[PDB]
Amino acid sequence: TIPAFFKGNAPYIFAHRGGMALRPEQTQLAFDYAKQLGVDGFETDVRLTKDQQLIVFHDATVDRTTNGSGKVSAHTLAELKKLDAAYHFKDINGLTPYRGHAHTAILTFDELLKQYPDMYINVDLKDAPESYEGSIAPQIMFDTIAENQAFDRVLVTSFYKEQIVRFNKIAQGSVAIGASQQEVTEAFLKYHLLGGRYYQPLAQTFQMPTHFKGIDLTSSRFIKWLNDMNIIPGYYGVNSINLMNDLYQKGAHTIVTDRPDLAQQFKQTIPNKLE
Ligand SMILES: O=P([O-])(O)O
Repeated sequence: TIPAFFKGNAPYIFAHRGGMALRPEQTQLAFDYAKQLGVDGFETDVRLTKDQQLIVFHDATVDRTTNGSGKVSAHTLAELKKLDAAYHFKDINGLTPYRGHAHTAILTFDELLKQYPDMYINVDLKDAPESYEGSIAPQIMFDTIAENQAFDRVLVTSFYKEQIVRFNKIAQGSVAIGASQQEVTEAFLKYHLLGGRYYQPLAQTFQMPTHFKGIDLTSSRFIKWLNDMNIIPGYYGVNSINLMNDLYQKGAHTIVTDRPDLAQQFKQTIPNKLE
């Protein structure tokens, strides 16, 4: 029943929002470029529309990344799809080279699964649990995963523990889920109480920053401790090849990078038999 999400012996490299540093975030121009650059999958976010259809989108409003205005929850999928999701992407020249071009449109989570059936999906449920969109999003998320037979290649996480709570009750543990911050805090507590005898019963991915308020979280003993706790350690914001090799040798299993170009370089270093 447990999903075999992690296969092989090489850590998965994810492009942050499809590789937002090089191409407009959440657009096909980004997913195509990152996939060409040799990434293992896409880190992404989902928002629910008025049609109750999940779209690949980060902000609650389309103002930052499109030519439109307003919340995604107030727009239809048809209205959202007339917008240019590359309208505000600027290169270092100051130009917007992808404004008005093809493949600059918003995508639904359904079309993302059908179009890239070989990529791993690390998806974030963004809508708050208190909201109306957040109540029905976990179910719609599972239905989309279920309709595309992608139980073993999608990782559903959230900043809110309750969204992971509500997705996991529907998914029956048939889809890998991210670890909440409260669950890790109470994992450390049951460790000190029960000694090293404790481990988490179900493996969950805990994605971390490489640094937080001056505190380095790349300690080899911390990564080893998490693995001994049966907590799968991962890191986002990894934008150098030496840090990628460092986390790979310490035991991290997921890497989210804004720079998908380094993924191809990382893969050349590792052997093909590990995959
Ligand atoms: O997609 P992120 O920016 O919420 O990690």
